[PDB]
Formats: sequence, C-alpha cells, structure tokens
Amino acid sequence: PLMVKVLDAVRGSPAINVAVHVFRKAADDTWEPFASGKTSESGELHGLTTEEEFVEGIYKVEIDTKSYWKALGISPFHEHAEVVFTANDSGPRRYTIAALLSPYSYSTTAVVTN
Amino acid sequence: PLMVKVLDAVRGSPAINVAVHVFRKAADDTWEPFASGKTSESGELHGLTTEEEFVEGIYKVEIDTKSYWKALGISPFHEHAEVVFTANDSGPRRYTIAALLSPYSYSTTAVVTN
Amino acid sequence: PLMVKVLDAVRGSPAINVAVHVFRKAADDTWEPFASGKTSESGELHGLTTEEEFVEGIYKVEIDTKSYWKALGISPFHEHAEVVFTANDSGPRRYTIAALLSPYSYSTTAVVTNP
Amino acid sequence: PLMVKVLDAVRGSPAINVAVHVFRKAADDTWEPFASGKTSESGELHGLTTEEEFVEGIYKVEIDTKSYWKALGISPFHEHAEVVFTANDSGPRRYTIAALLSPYSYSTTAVVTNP
Ligand SMILES: O=C(Nc1cc(Br)c(O)c(Br)c1)c1cc(Cl)ccc1Cl
Ligand SMILES: O=C(Nc1cc(Br)c(O)c(Br)c1)c1cc(Cl)ccc1Cl
Repeated sequence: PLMVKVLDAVRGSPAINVAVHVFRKAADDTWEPFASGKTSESGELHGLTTEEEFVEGIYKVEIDTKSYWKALGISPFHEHAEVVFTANDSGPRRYTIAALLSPYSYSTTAVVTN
Repeated sequence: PLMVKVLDAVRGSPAINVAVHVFRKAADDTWEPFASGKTSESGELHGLTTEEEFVEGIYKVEIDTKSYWKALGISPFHEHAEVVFTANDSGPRRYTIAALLSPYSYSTTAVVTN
Repeated sequence: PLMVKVLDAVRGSPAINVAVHVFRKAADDTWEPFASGKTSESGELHGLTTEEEFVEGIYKVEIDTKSYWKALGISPFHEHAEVVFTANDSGPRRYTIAALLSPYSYSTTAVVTNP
Repeated sequence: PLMVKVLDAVRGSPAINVAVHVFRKAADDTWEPFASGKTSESGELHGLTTEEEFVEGIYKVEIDTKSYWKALGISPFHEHAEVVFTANDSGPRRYTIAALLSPYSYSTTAVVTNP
C-alpha cells in the first residue's frame, strides 16, 4: 500500500540508490522504525510494507538526499527530506509518495488511489 | 519514446482525462501537430509516437489544464501548461514529461532514460 | 501590475539576468509583443508595464530558461518556460509570476492581488 | 538572517497566518526550540532571530501546513513541512526558506546570500 518514488531535477533522471526510511509515530510520540530500502533504477522503492502492517497512523518518510547529492559530487542544502502524513482508511488504499530533488529545493506530492 | 504523466496536487491523484497535444516545430517556425490523446486512469498517456517518427527537433507538449480544473468545478489561473524542449539523439532514448498541477501553479520535469 | 521573479534551485540563489518576454494575444489570434526585460540581482523584474497599458487580455510570459542555463555553461532540457493566463477580466489586478528553475525542471506559481 | 515565506498554490495568494516553529539540534541530539512565529499578510515571517543568536548548527524549520489548511476548512495530506539544514558553517549567511503549498503537495527552496 506504500510506494516511494524519487526523481532528480538536475540530471533529468530517476534518483537511483537513494536510502529511504519510514517511521511510524508511537504512542509516546517517538518515531519508531517501520520500513526501509533504497530506490531502484527506476527511482522507485516497492515492497516496503503490506496491507496487514500498514495500519492507520502518522508516518514519516525520510529520504537521504544529502548522501545522494554528495555521491554525485554536488553540495546540497538539506540534511534530508522528510514527508510526514496520516494514513486514513476512509481514503483510497494505495499511497505513492513522490519527491523531486534539486540541490537547494525539493517538491513532494501524494498520489492516493484505489 | 515519449510518455506524458499528469498529477493533481489538490486531490492527490492522477489527473485523469486531461487532453494533451504534442507539436513539432517546422522549418518555418510554426508549430505542426504531431500527436495527441487524453491521460488514462493512471494519469499517463502512452503510445503517442514511435521511435521512427520521433526525430530530433523542438517539441511542445500542451496540457489542457484549464478544462481539467473546470470539469472539477475549480477556477484556474492558466490557459494551459506548455512544455517546450529539444529531443537530442546524443542523450537517452526515452522521455517522460511529468506535470504536477494546482489551480494557480504547475511544476514539470523530464525523466530521460535508456 | 506585473512582476516576474525567478529563483535558481541548484545554486540556492536568485536567477539573475534572466530574459523575459511578455506577449498579448491580438485580435487575429497572434502573439503580439507586449513587454520585455531582464531579472535583476534580486531575481525580480519590475517595471514591465503600466496599469493603463495592461488591459484585459490573454498574456504569455516567456522566461528564457535555456539562455539562462547556457550562459552558466549548462546544457538544459527546456527551451523556455511559458506562463499563459487571462488577466484583468474582472478589473485590474496585480500579478506576480514566480518561477523556480533546475536544468531539467521548473515550477511556476502566480500571486494575484486586488489593490 | 532567517526569513520564511509561504505561498498558496490553490488561491494564488500568500499563505497568511501560517505557524512556523524553528528548532536547533542540541548537543544531546534533541531538537531544541529556537524560535517561532506566524506569516503575515504578505506570506512572510520576519524577525525570527538575530545574527548573535543564529549560530552555527543544524536547524529545522517546521511549517504547520495541516493547521493552515484545516483553518481554511480543508482536509490536507501532510502533517507539516519540515526543512532541515546546516546553517552558518562557513560563517554567517542569510537564509530565506520559501514554500508553496497545495492540499496534497508542497515544494520548498532556499535562497542563501552572503552579506
Ligand atoms: O509527478 C511527479 N513525479 C512523478 C510521480 C510519479 Br508517481 C511518476 O510515476 C513519475 Br514518472 C513522476 C512530480 C512532478 C513534479 Cl513537476 C514535481 C514533483 C513530482 Cl513528485
Ligand atoms: O515561493 C516561491 N518563490 C518565491 C516567490 C516569491 Br513572489 C518570493 O518573494 C520569494 Br523569496 C520566493 C516558490 C517556491 C517553490 Cl518551493 C516553488 C516555486 C516558487 Cl515560484
């Protein structure tokens, strides 16, 4: 039910081999590790979770943009990019979190479908 | 070699049934019709052209954003969104033109891969 | 009543010396030159027009992104960024057209205010 | 040396009355409150800090987008938008953090200048 896709606005390409960590907000308001992986050749990260595991709650998707840029020899501004949202069962069932990266900027959107 | 994908930043969804027209710049500097279609349920428009037809040159992708918004009952700012670029055989071979729409704003990127 | 601002997402800076051409759709359906200028050191282009001159119409703001990137020695994807909109059709408004540039991407937004 | 500007991509306007909280990473690795404020009618938030106070460090600028959209009666996707960056590590700089909001999307950029 959750896919992350990352694109590079400088090169006009997927952002490949970018680390992504997903956390779930715990009862005590801390961020608990939930899923992680690295984007593929298409800039996509599939298979993070299952429907059974992905219960309603607040999630954070942290994208390691800084390591991405440094690997390409580029000095970036941000430490990482964070996307924090609530999963709601009343809405559609599949979530794509997309991010478009530049050294000093990023954009993100949600594509939420059934 | 050419795909167009359109997303809606207000609803968090693909932008479905959006008209898209592609033109090629002619020798006389006019814009000649090249391909067209409507985005699918995934927000994607496939099958616009073939490798044989998609020669180097300047192309314009016009996205009918105004009709899209009006169909949803929303007053938009722009008449359309235009994306104008050069296809270059020295670069990778497959082009995805992606656009993210809001009533008063849009973003576009190119994903160019082999 | 019309201002254009351009920022550079690679440098984290204003986009300086960006050429901008504004056209207005004529009776015969052609794009008539209306005004032009260059962004300043702040990334802003002021003084394009006047409230008398900026009548109702369909306007095109062409931001010469290719020229900008090439002048920096970069080979970018797009020829330019065009922003096309109807203006002043419910009386005079002030318009800021903002753009944020990367070599293979751009975004644009409008800020529309009623004086 | 720190300014936050927020625009609304739905309305085509500044995003007014947006709450912003700035944190600085402490020695123990926690996010310490540093400053906070609200955007004005221009969408701008000035006066967060001073050059004395804005020392080197890792800063987080939290823009309370959910609160903004809810106050407008809209149900948005994100909780907030966070912008996290190292500041002043090669001496004092001025930073503008700009954001452009839609209910299911946002973008952010930095303008960094050396006075
Ligand atoms: O639609 C966007 N990216 C995108 C999102 C998905 Br889902 C895709 O399958 C592809 Br191809 C591209 C996008 C576009 C801009 Cl102009 C800014 C931000 C995003 Cl995330
Ligand atoms: O708010 C934006 N730019 C901007 C627009 C204006 Br008008 C300014 O005075 C400043 Br300072 C910045 C913007 C931000 C993103 Cl993240 C994407 C596109 C734009 Cl035009």
